[PDB]
Amino acid sequence: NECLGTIGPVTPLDASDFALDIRMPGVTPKESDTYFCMSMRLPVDEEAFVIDFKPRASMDTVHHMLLFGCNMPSSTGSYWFCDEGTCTDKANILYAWARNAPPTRLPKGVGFRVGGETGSKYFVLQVHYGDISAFRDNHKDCSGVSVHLTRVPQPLIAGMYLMMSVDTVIPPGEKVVNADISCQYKMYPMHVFAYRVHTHHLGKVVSGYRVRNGQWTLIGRQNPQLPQAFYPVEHPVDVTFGDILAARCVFTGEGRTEATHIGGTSSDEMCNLYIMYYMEAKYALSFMTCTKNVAPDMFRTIPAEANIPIPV
Repeated sequence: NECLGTIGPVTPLDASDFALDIRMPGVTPKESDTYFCMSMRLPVDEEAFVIDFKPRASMDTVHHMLLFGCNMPSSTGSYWFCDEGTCTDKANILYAWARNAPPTRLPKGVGFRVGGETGSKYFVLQVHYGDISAFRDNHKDCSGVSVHLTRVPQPLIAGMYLMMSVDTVIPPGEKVVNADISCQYKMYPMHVFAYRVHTHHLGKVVSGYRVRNGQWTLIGRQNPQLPQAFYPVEHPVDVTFGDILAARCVFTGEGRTEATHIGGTSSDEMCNLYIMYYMEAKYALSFMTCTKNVAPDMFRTIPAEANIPIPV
């Protein structure tokens, strides 16, 4: 309503569905590269399924938008700067939009489970504004995302497998440092349909693989300095009990003056790989994580592909 929109925060869509319009409350970025966050509580207490998204991004300023599910947003204000945090509990990523990135429309019969016993009670929207022009000091923006929710159970439930490196340091000036992550998979099958990579400025490339009986199958690989949206996996990759998930983040220590710790508690660097999957609903869970390298020896046999740069 802060930009004269008539659409309420909740619109029923027929018997069992509703749309949630999650939009900035008329914010004003005053400096380039500004991340704003806001929260939106789920109007239902029982479980519901997020089945579609529609981005409502302003023409020019907005570069990137992320949507998370969590139970405790970092603030109770109408908005906040995301540098304060997104959620104080675990922020579960559900959606990314980057201008000019490939979209990732959820496959048919797939939804994220929210609400209920296990599910997230809030969405948190992050909106990244890039360079802003002079003379926009009193402009109000209501960028965001509309979310389609249904109470109809979906046969396939979407989730996120988060791979993160926390054991590796980049010594200053070392041209190439690899951070390797690996975990055994021990659940019912997941089918990986998209992925997103995240590092700070020293990242060169991030790759994730499923390894089964010694064979490596690419899930995805990208340069983390490109827009951190979800890139679609052209052919979804099935990951099953007894497979290993393996990732390698390639970094540089060039230009650095001190050691740079990857995944440190006061970061400086990170390597995160977000693997968006679906699972058959009655066996599904909504998130899984790997924060170690259980099979470091395996990375001697890694495909040469994983070391090839994906420039600029």
